[PDB]
Amino acid sequence: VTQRELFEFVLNDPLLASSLYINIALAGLSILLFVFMTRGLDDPRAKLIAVSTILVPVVSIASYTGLASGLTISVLEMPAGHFAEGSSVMLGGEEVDGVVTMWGRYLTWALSTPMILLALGLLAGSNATKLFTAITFDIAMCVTGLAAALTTSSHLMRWFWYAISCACFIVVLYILLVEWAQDAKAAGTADIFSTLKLLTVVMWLGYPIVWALGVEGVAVLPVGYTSWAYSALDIVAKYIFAFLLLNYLTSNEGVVSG
Amino acid sequence: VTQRELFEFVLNDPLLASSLYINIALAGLSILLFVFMTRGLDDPRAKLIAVSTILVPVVSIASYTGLASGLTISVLEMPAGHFAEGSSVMLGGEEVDGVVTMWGRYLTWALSTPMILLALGLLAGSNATKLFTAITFDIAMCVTGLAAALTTSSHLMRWFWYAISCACFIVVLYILLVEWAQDAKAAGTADIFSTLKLLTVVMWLGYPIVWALGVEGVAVLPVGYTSWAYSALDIVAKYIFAFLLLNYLTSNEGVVSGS
Amino acid sequence: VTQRELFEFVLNDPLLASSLYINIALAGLSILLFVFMTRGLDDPRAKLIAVSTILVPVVSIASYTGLASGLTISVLEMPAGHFAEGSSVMLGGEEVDGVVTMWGRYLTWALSTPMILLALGLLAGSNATKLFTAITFDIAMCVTGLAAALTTSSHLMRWFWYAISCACFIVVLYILLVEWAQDAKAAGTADIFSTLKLLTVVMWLGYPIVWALGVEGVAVLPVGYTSWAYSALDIVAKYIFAFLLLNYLTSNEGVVSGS
Ligand SMILES: CC(/C=C/C=C(C)/C=C/C=C(C)/C=C/[C@H](CCC(C)(C)O)C(C)(C)O)=C\C=C\C=C(C)\C=C\C=C(C)\C=C\C=C(C)\C=C\[C@H](CCC(C)(C)O)C(C)(C)O
Ligand SMILES: CC(/C=C/C=C(C)/C=C/C=C(C)/C=C/[C@H](CCC(C)(C)O)C(C)(C)O)=C\C=C\C=C(C)\C=C\C=C(C)\C=C\C=C(C)\C=C\[C@H](CCC(C)(C)O)C(C)(C)O
Ligand SMILES: CC(/C=C/C=C(C)/C=C/C=C(C)/C=C/[C@H](CCC(C)(C)O)C(C)(C)O)=C\C=C\C=C(C)\C=C\C=C(C)\C=C\C=C(C)\C=C\[C@H](CCC(C)(C)O)C(C)(C)O
Ligand SMILES: *C/C=C(C)/C=C/C=C(C)/C=C/C1=C(C)CCCC1(C)C
Ligand SMILES: *C/C=C(C)/C=C/C=C(C)/C=C/C1=C(C)CCCC1(C)C
Ligand SMILES: *C/C=C(C)/C=C/C=C(C)/C=C/C1=C(C)CCCC1(C)C
Ligand SMILES: [Cl-]
Ligand SMILES: [Cl-]
Ligand SMILES: [Cl-]
Ligand SMILES: [Cl-]
Ligand SMILES: [Cl-]
Ligand SMILES: [Cl-]
Repeated sequence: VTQRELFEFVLNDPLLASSLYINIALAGLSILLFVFMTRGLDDPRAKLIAVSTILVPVVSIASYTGLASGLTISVLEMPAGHFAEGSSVMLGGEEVDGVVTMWGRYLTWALSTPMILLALGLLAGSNATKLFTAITFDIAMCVTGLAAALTTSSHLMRWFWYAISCACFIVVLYILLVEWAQDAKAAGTADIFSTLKLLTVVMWLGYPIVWALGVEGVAVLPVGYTSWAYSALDIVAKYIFAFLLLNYLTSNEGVVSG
Repeated sequence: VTQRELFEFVLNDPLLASSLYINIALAGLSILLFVFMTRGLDDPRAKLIAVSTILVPVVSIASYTGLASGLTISVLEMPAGHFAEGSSVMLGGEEVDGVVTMWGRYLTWALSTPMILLALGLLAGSNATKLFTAITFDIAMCVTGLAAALTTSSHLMRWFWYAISCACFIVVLYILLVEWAQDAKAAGTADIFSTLKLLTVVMWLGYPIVWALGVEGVAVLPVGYTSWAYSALDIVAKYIFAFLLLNYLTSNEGVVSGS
Repeated sequence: VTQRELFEFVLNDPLLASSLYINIALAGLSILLFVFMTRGLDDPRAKLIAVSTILVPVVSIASYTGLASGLTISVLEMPAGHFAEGSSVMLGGEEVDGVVTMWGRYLTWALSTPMILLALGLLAGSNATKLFTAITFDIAMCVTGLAAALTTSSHLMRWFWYAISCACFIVVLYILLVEWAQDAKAAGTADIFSTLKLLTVVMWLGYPIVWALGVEGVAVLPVGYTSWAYSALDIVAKYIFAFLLLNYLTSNEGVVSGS
C-alpha cells in the first residue's frame, strides 16, 4: 500500500477525515491561544510549566498531520484468531487484506503524554524522583502499546504487550492519584490539581478501553468510530486540559513561582 | 517475509527460542522481587536509584518480547565479502536468502544501558557533567552498533560503524573505571561501587566480542549460541547486577540519602 | 531499491560521494582536534560545554556514515504538483522512478542541533526554562522537517509541515537573538556569545533555503548539489563553529566555571 492511498483513504471517508482534520485545526488554534494567554508570564518556573503545556498541542498537531497525510498509518493483517483477521480495507478501486492501523497515535503519545505529566507534576510541586518515575513508565506504556498494535504474528503476544502497558499505566495512575495529590496540598495547588487530576485519570482510562473495542482489539468499533473516540479524548485530555492549566497558571503565577 | 514467519521460526529451534522466552520470565520475576525488596525505601534520592535500577529489567522484558514475537527481527542479506553472505534461512517450507538479524537487542540497549549508568552514577555521587557524558556516549555506542547490524551495502562500512561504537564505549569504560570510582569515595559507596563496577565492565566487554563472533561478524558462532551468549550476559549485567545494587541500597539507605 | 544500489549510486557520482565522504573525515578530524584542545579543562561546567560541543561532530560522523552507506537514504516518489514528480534516478542498472531522498540528514539534526544549543545556552548563562524551550522546539523543528521530506502523499502536506517546522525555528531564533543575547551580558560572555550567536543564526537560515531550493522543495538544485550545500553548511555551522567556541572556552575556563 502507498502513503497516498492511505491519504486518499482518510479523505473519502467523512467520519475518519473529520476526526483528523478537525484536530489539526483545533490543535493549531490551541497553540496560538495558549501563546497569547501566557505572553505576560515573567516567572521562569511558571514559564517552564507553560512551555511544557504548550508542547502538548504542538506534538498533537504534528501527530494528526502524520495521520492525515498517511505518513503514520499502515495496513496490517491480524494474526490467526484475531477478531478482525481476514478483514479487508479497499484503497480506491482496489481491495487489500488487513486493517487500518493508525500507529501514528501511539507513537506520538510517547512525546505528548510525558509533557502533560511534566506540567502536572511541576504544578503539584513534585520532586525529581516522582517526575522521573511517572514520565519513564508513561513512555514505557506508550511504547509497549505501539508494539502491541504493530505485532501481527500472534493474537496472544498482542494482548500480552497490552498487559505490560497496563502495568506501566497503573504506576502513572498511582503517582497521580496518591503521590501528587499530597504534593499539591503542600504546593498550594490542590484546587486546580484535583480538577486536572480527575480529568486526566478519567480521560486517560478511555484510551485503553477504545483500543480494546476498536480494530486493534475485539473490533466492535469501526475505524472511523475508534478514531473519533480518540480525537474526542484528545480534545479534553489535551486541549481543554491545557486551557484550564494555563488559565489557572496566568492567574496564579505567584503561587507556582515557589 | 512476514512477522508471522519469524515468530514461529524462533520455534522449531529450541536453542534460539529458549534464550528468548527464558529471559522474558526471568526479567518479569526480577521485577517482582525488586519491587518488594525496595518497599522500605523512603529517601527520595535512594528512591531514584531504585526506580532507575528497576527500569533495566522493565526494558528487558519488552526487548525479549519484541524479539520473541518477531517484531524486532529481520532477515537481511549480508554484503559481498561478508562471511555470512550467501546464506539462507527458510522460514518454513520455503527458503530465502539472508540471515536472521535480531536488531531488537541493539535498539533496546540504548534504553536499558543508560539506566544502568544512571543508577551507578547516582551511587558514586557523580556530578551532572559526568552523568551527561556517560549517558550520551553510551547511547551513541548502542545506536551505531544498531546501524552496523543494519548496513547491508558494504562489508567495510559495517566494521567502520563497529569501530565508532567502540570509541564511544571507551568513554563509558573510562568514567566507570577512573571517574566514578573516585567519586564513590566522597559518596561513601566505594565498597559497593567497586563491586558493581567490576561486574559491569567485565560483562559489557563481552557484548562486542559476541557480536564479532556471531553471524553479524565473522559468523563462527550460530545465532542460537550468540543469542544465548547475550541472553547469558543480560542475566548478569542486568538482573543479578540490579539485585546487588538494590540489596545494598535497602540495607544502606542512609548512605545515599542526601535528601 | 536495495541499500547496495544506493551505496553504489553515491559512488560513481563524484559530487554526491565527495559531499559525504569528505565530512566523514572532517568530522573525525574535528573530534580528535577538539579532544586535544580541551584536555586541560577541569571545571565541571566548563567541561559540560566542551562535551556538549564535541558531541556535535560525533553525531555528524555517524550521520554521514549513515548517508554514505545508503542506510539512511531512500528513493521516494513525489506527489502530483511537485516540481520533481515523475522523476527518474537510474539506480543500479535500471531506471527507477522517484527522487533520492537523503532523510538521514534531517534525522540526525534532531540529535546534533540540540547540542549546539545546549553549548550556546550554557555559554550565555541561560536558566533551565529557556534551555528546555530552545531544545524542545529545536527537536520539533528537526522532526517535522524529516516528516516533510518523508511525506509523498500530498504536495500541500509537505509545505504545511515545512510551515510547522518554520514556526518551531522562530522560537529557537527568538531565544538566540533576544533571550540569550541579554543573558550573556550578565554571564560575562557577551563578546563571544554575540559572535557565535550570529554565525549560528546566519548558517541555520541556510538550511530551509537549501531545502526549498533542492529536490525536496522546488528542485532547482539536483540531489548532488543539494547535498554539497548541506555539507558546506555543516562545515561552518558545526565544525568551525565548534572550533571557535572551544578556542574561547579553553582560554576562559574561569569565566564560565561557575557551577
Ligand atoms: C489553525 C491551523 C490549521 C488549521 C487547519 C484547517 C482549518 C484545516 C482544514 C481542512 C479541511 C476543511 C479539509 C477538508 C477535506 C478536503 C477539502 C478540499 C477543498 C481539498 O476538497 C474533506 C472535505 C474533509 O474531504 C494551524 C496552526 C498552526 C500553528 C503553529 C504551527 C503554531 C506554532 C507556534 C509556536 C511553536 C509558538 C511557540 C511559542 C512559545 C514556545 C512561547 C514562549 C513563551 C516563553 C518563552 C521563553 C521562556 C523561551 O522566554 C510563553 C510565555 C510560554 O508564551
Ligand atoms: C511476571 C511477568 C511475566 C511472566 C512470564 C512468564 C512466566 C512467561 C512464560 C512463557 C512460557 C512458559 C512460554 C513458552 C513457549 C510457548 C509459546 C506459545 C506462543 C506457543 O504460547 C514454548 C513452549 C517455549 O515454545 C511479568 C511482569 C511484568 C511487569 C511489568 C511490566 C511491571 C511494571 C511495573 C513496575 C516495574 C512497577 C514499578 C514501581 C515503582 C518504580 C514504584 C515506586 C517506589 C517509589 C515511589 C515513588 C517514586 C512513586 O514516590 C519504589 C520504592 C522505587 O518501589
Ligand atoms: C580521522 C577519521 C576518519 C578519516 C576518514 C577518511 C580520511 C576517509 C576517506 C575516504 C575516502 C578517500 C573514500 C574514497 C571513495 C573510494 C576510494 C577507493 C580507493 C577505495 O576506491 C570515493 C573515491 C569517494 O568513491 C576518523 C576519526 C574518528 C574518531 C572517532 C570515532 C573518535 C572518537 C573519540 C571520542 C568519542 C572521544 C571522546 C572523549 C571525551 C568525551 C573526553 C572527555 C574530556 C572530559 C572528561 C569527563 C567529563 C569524562 O570527566 C574532554 C575535556 C571534553 O575532552
Ligand atoms: C494525548 C494523548 C493521550 C492523553 C494518550 C493517552 C494514552 C493512554 C493512557 C494509553 C494507554 C494504553 C494502555 C494502558 C494499554 C495498551 C494500549 C494503550 C496504549 C491504548
Ligand atoms: C542490557 C544490555 C547491556 C548491558 C548491553 C551492553 C552492550 C554493549 C556494551 C555493546 C557494545 C558494542 C560495541 C562496543 C561495538 C559494536 C557492537 C556492539 C553494539 C555489540
Ligand atoms: C548540524 C545541522 C544544522 C545546524 C541544521 C540546521 C537545520 C535547520 C535550521 C533546519 C530548518 C528547517 C526548517 C525551519 C523548515 C523545514 C525544513 C528544515 C528542516 C530544513
Ligand atoms: Cl525564563
Ligand atoms: Cl499526541
Ligand atoms: Cl520520592
Ligand atoms: Cl535490553
Ligand atoms: Cl566534571
Ligand atoms: Cl547531524
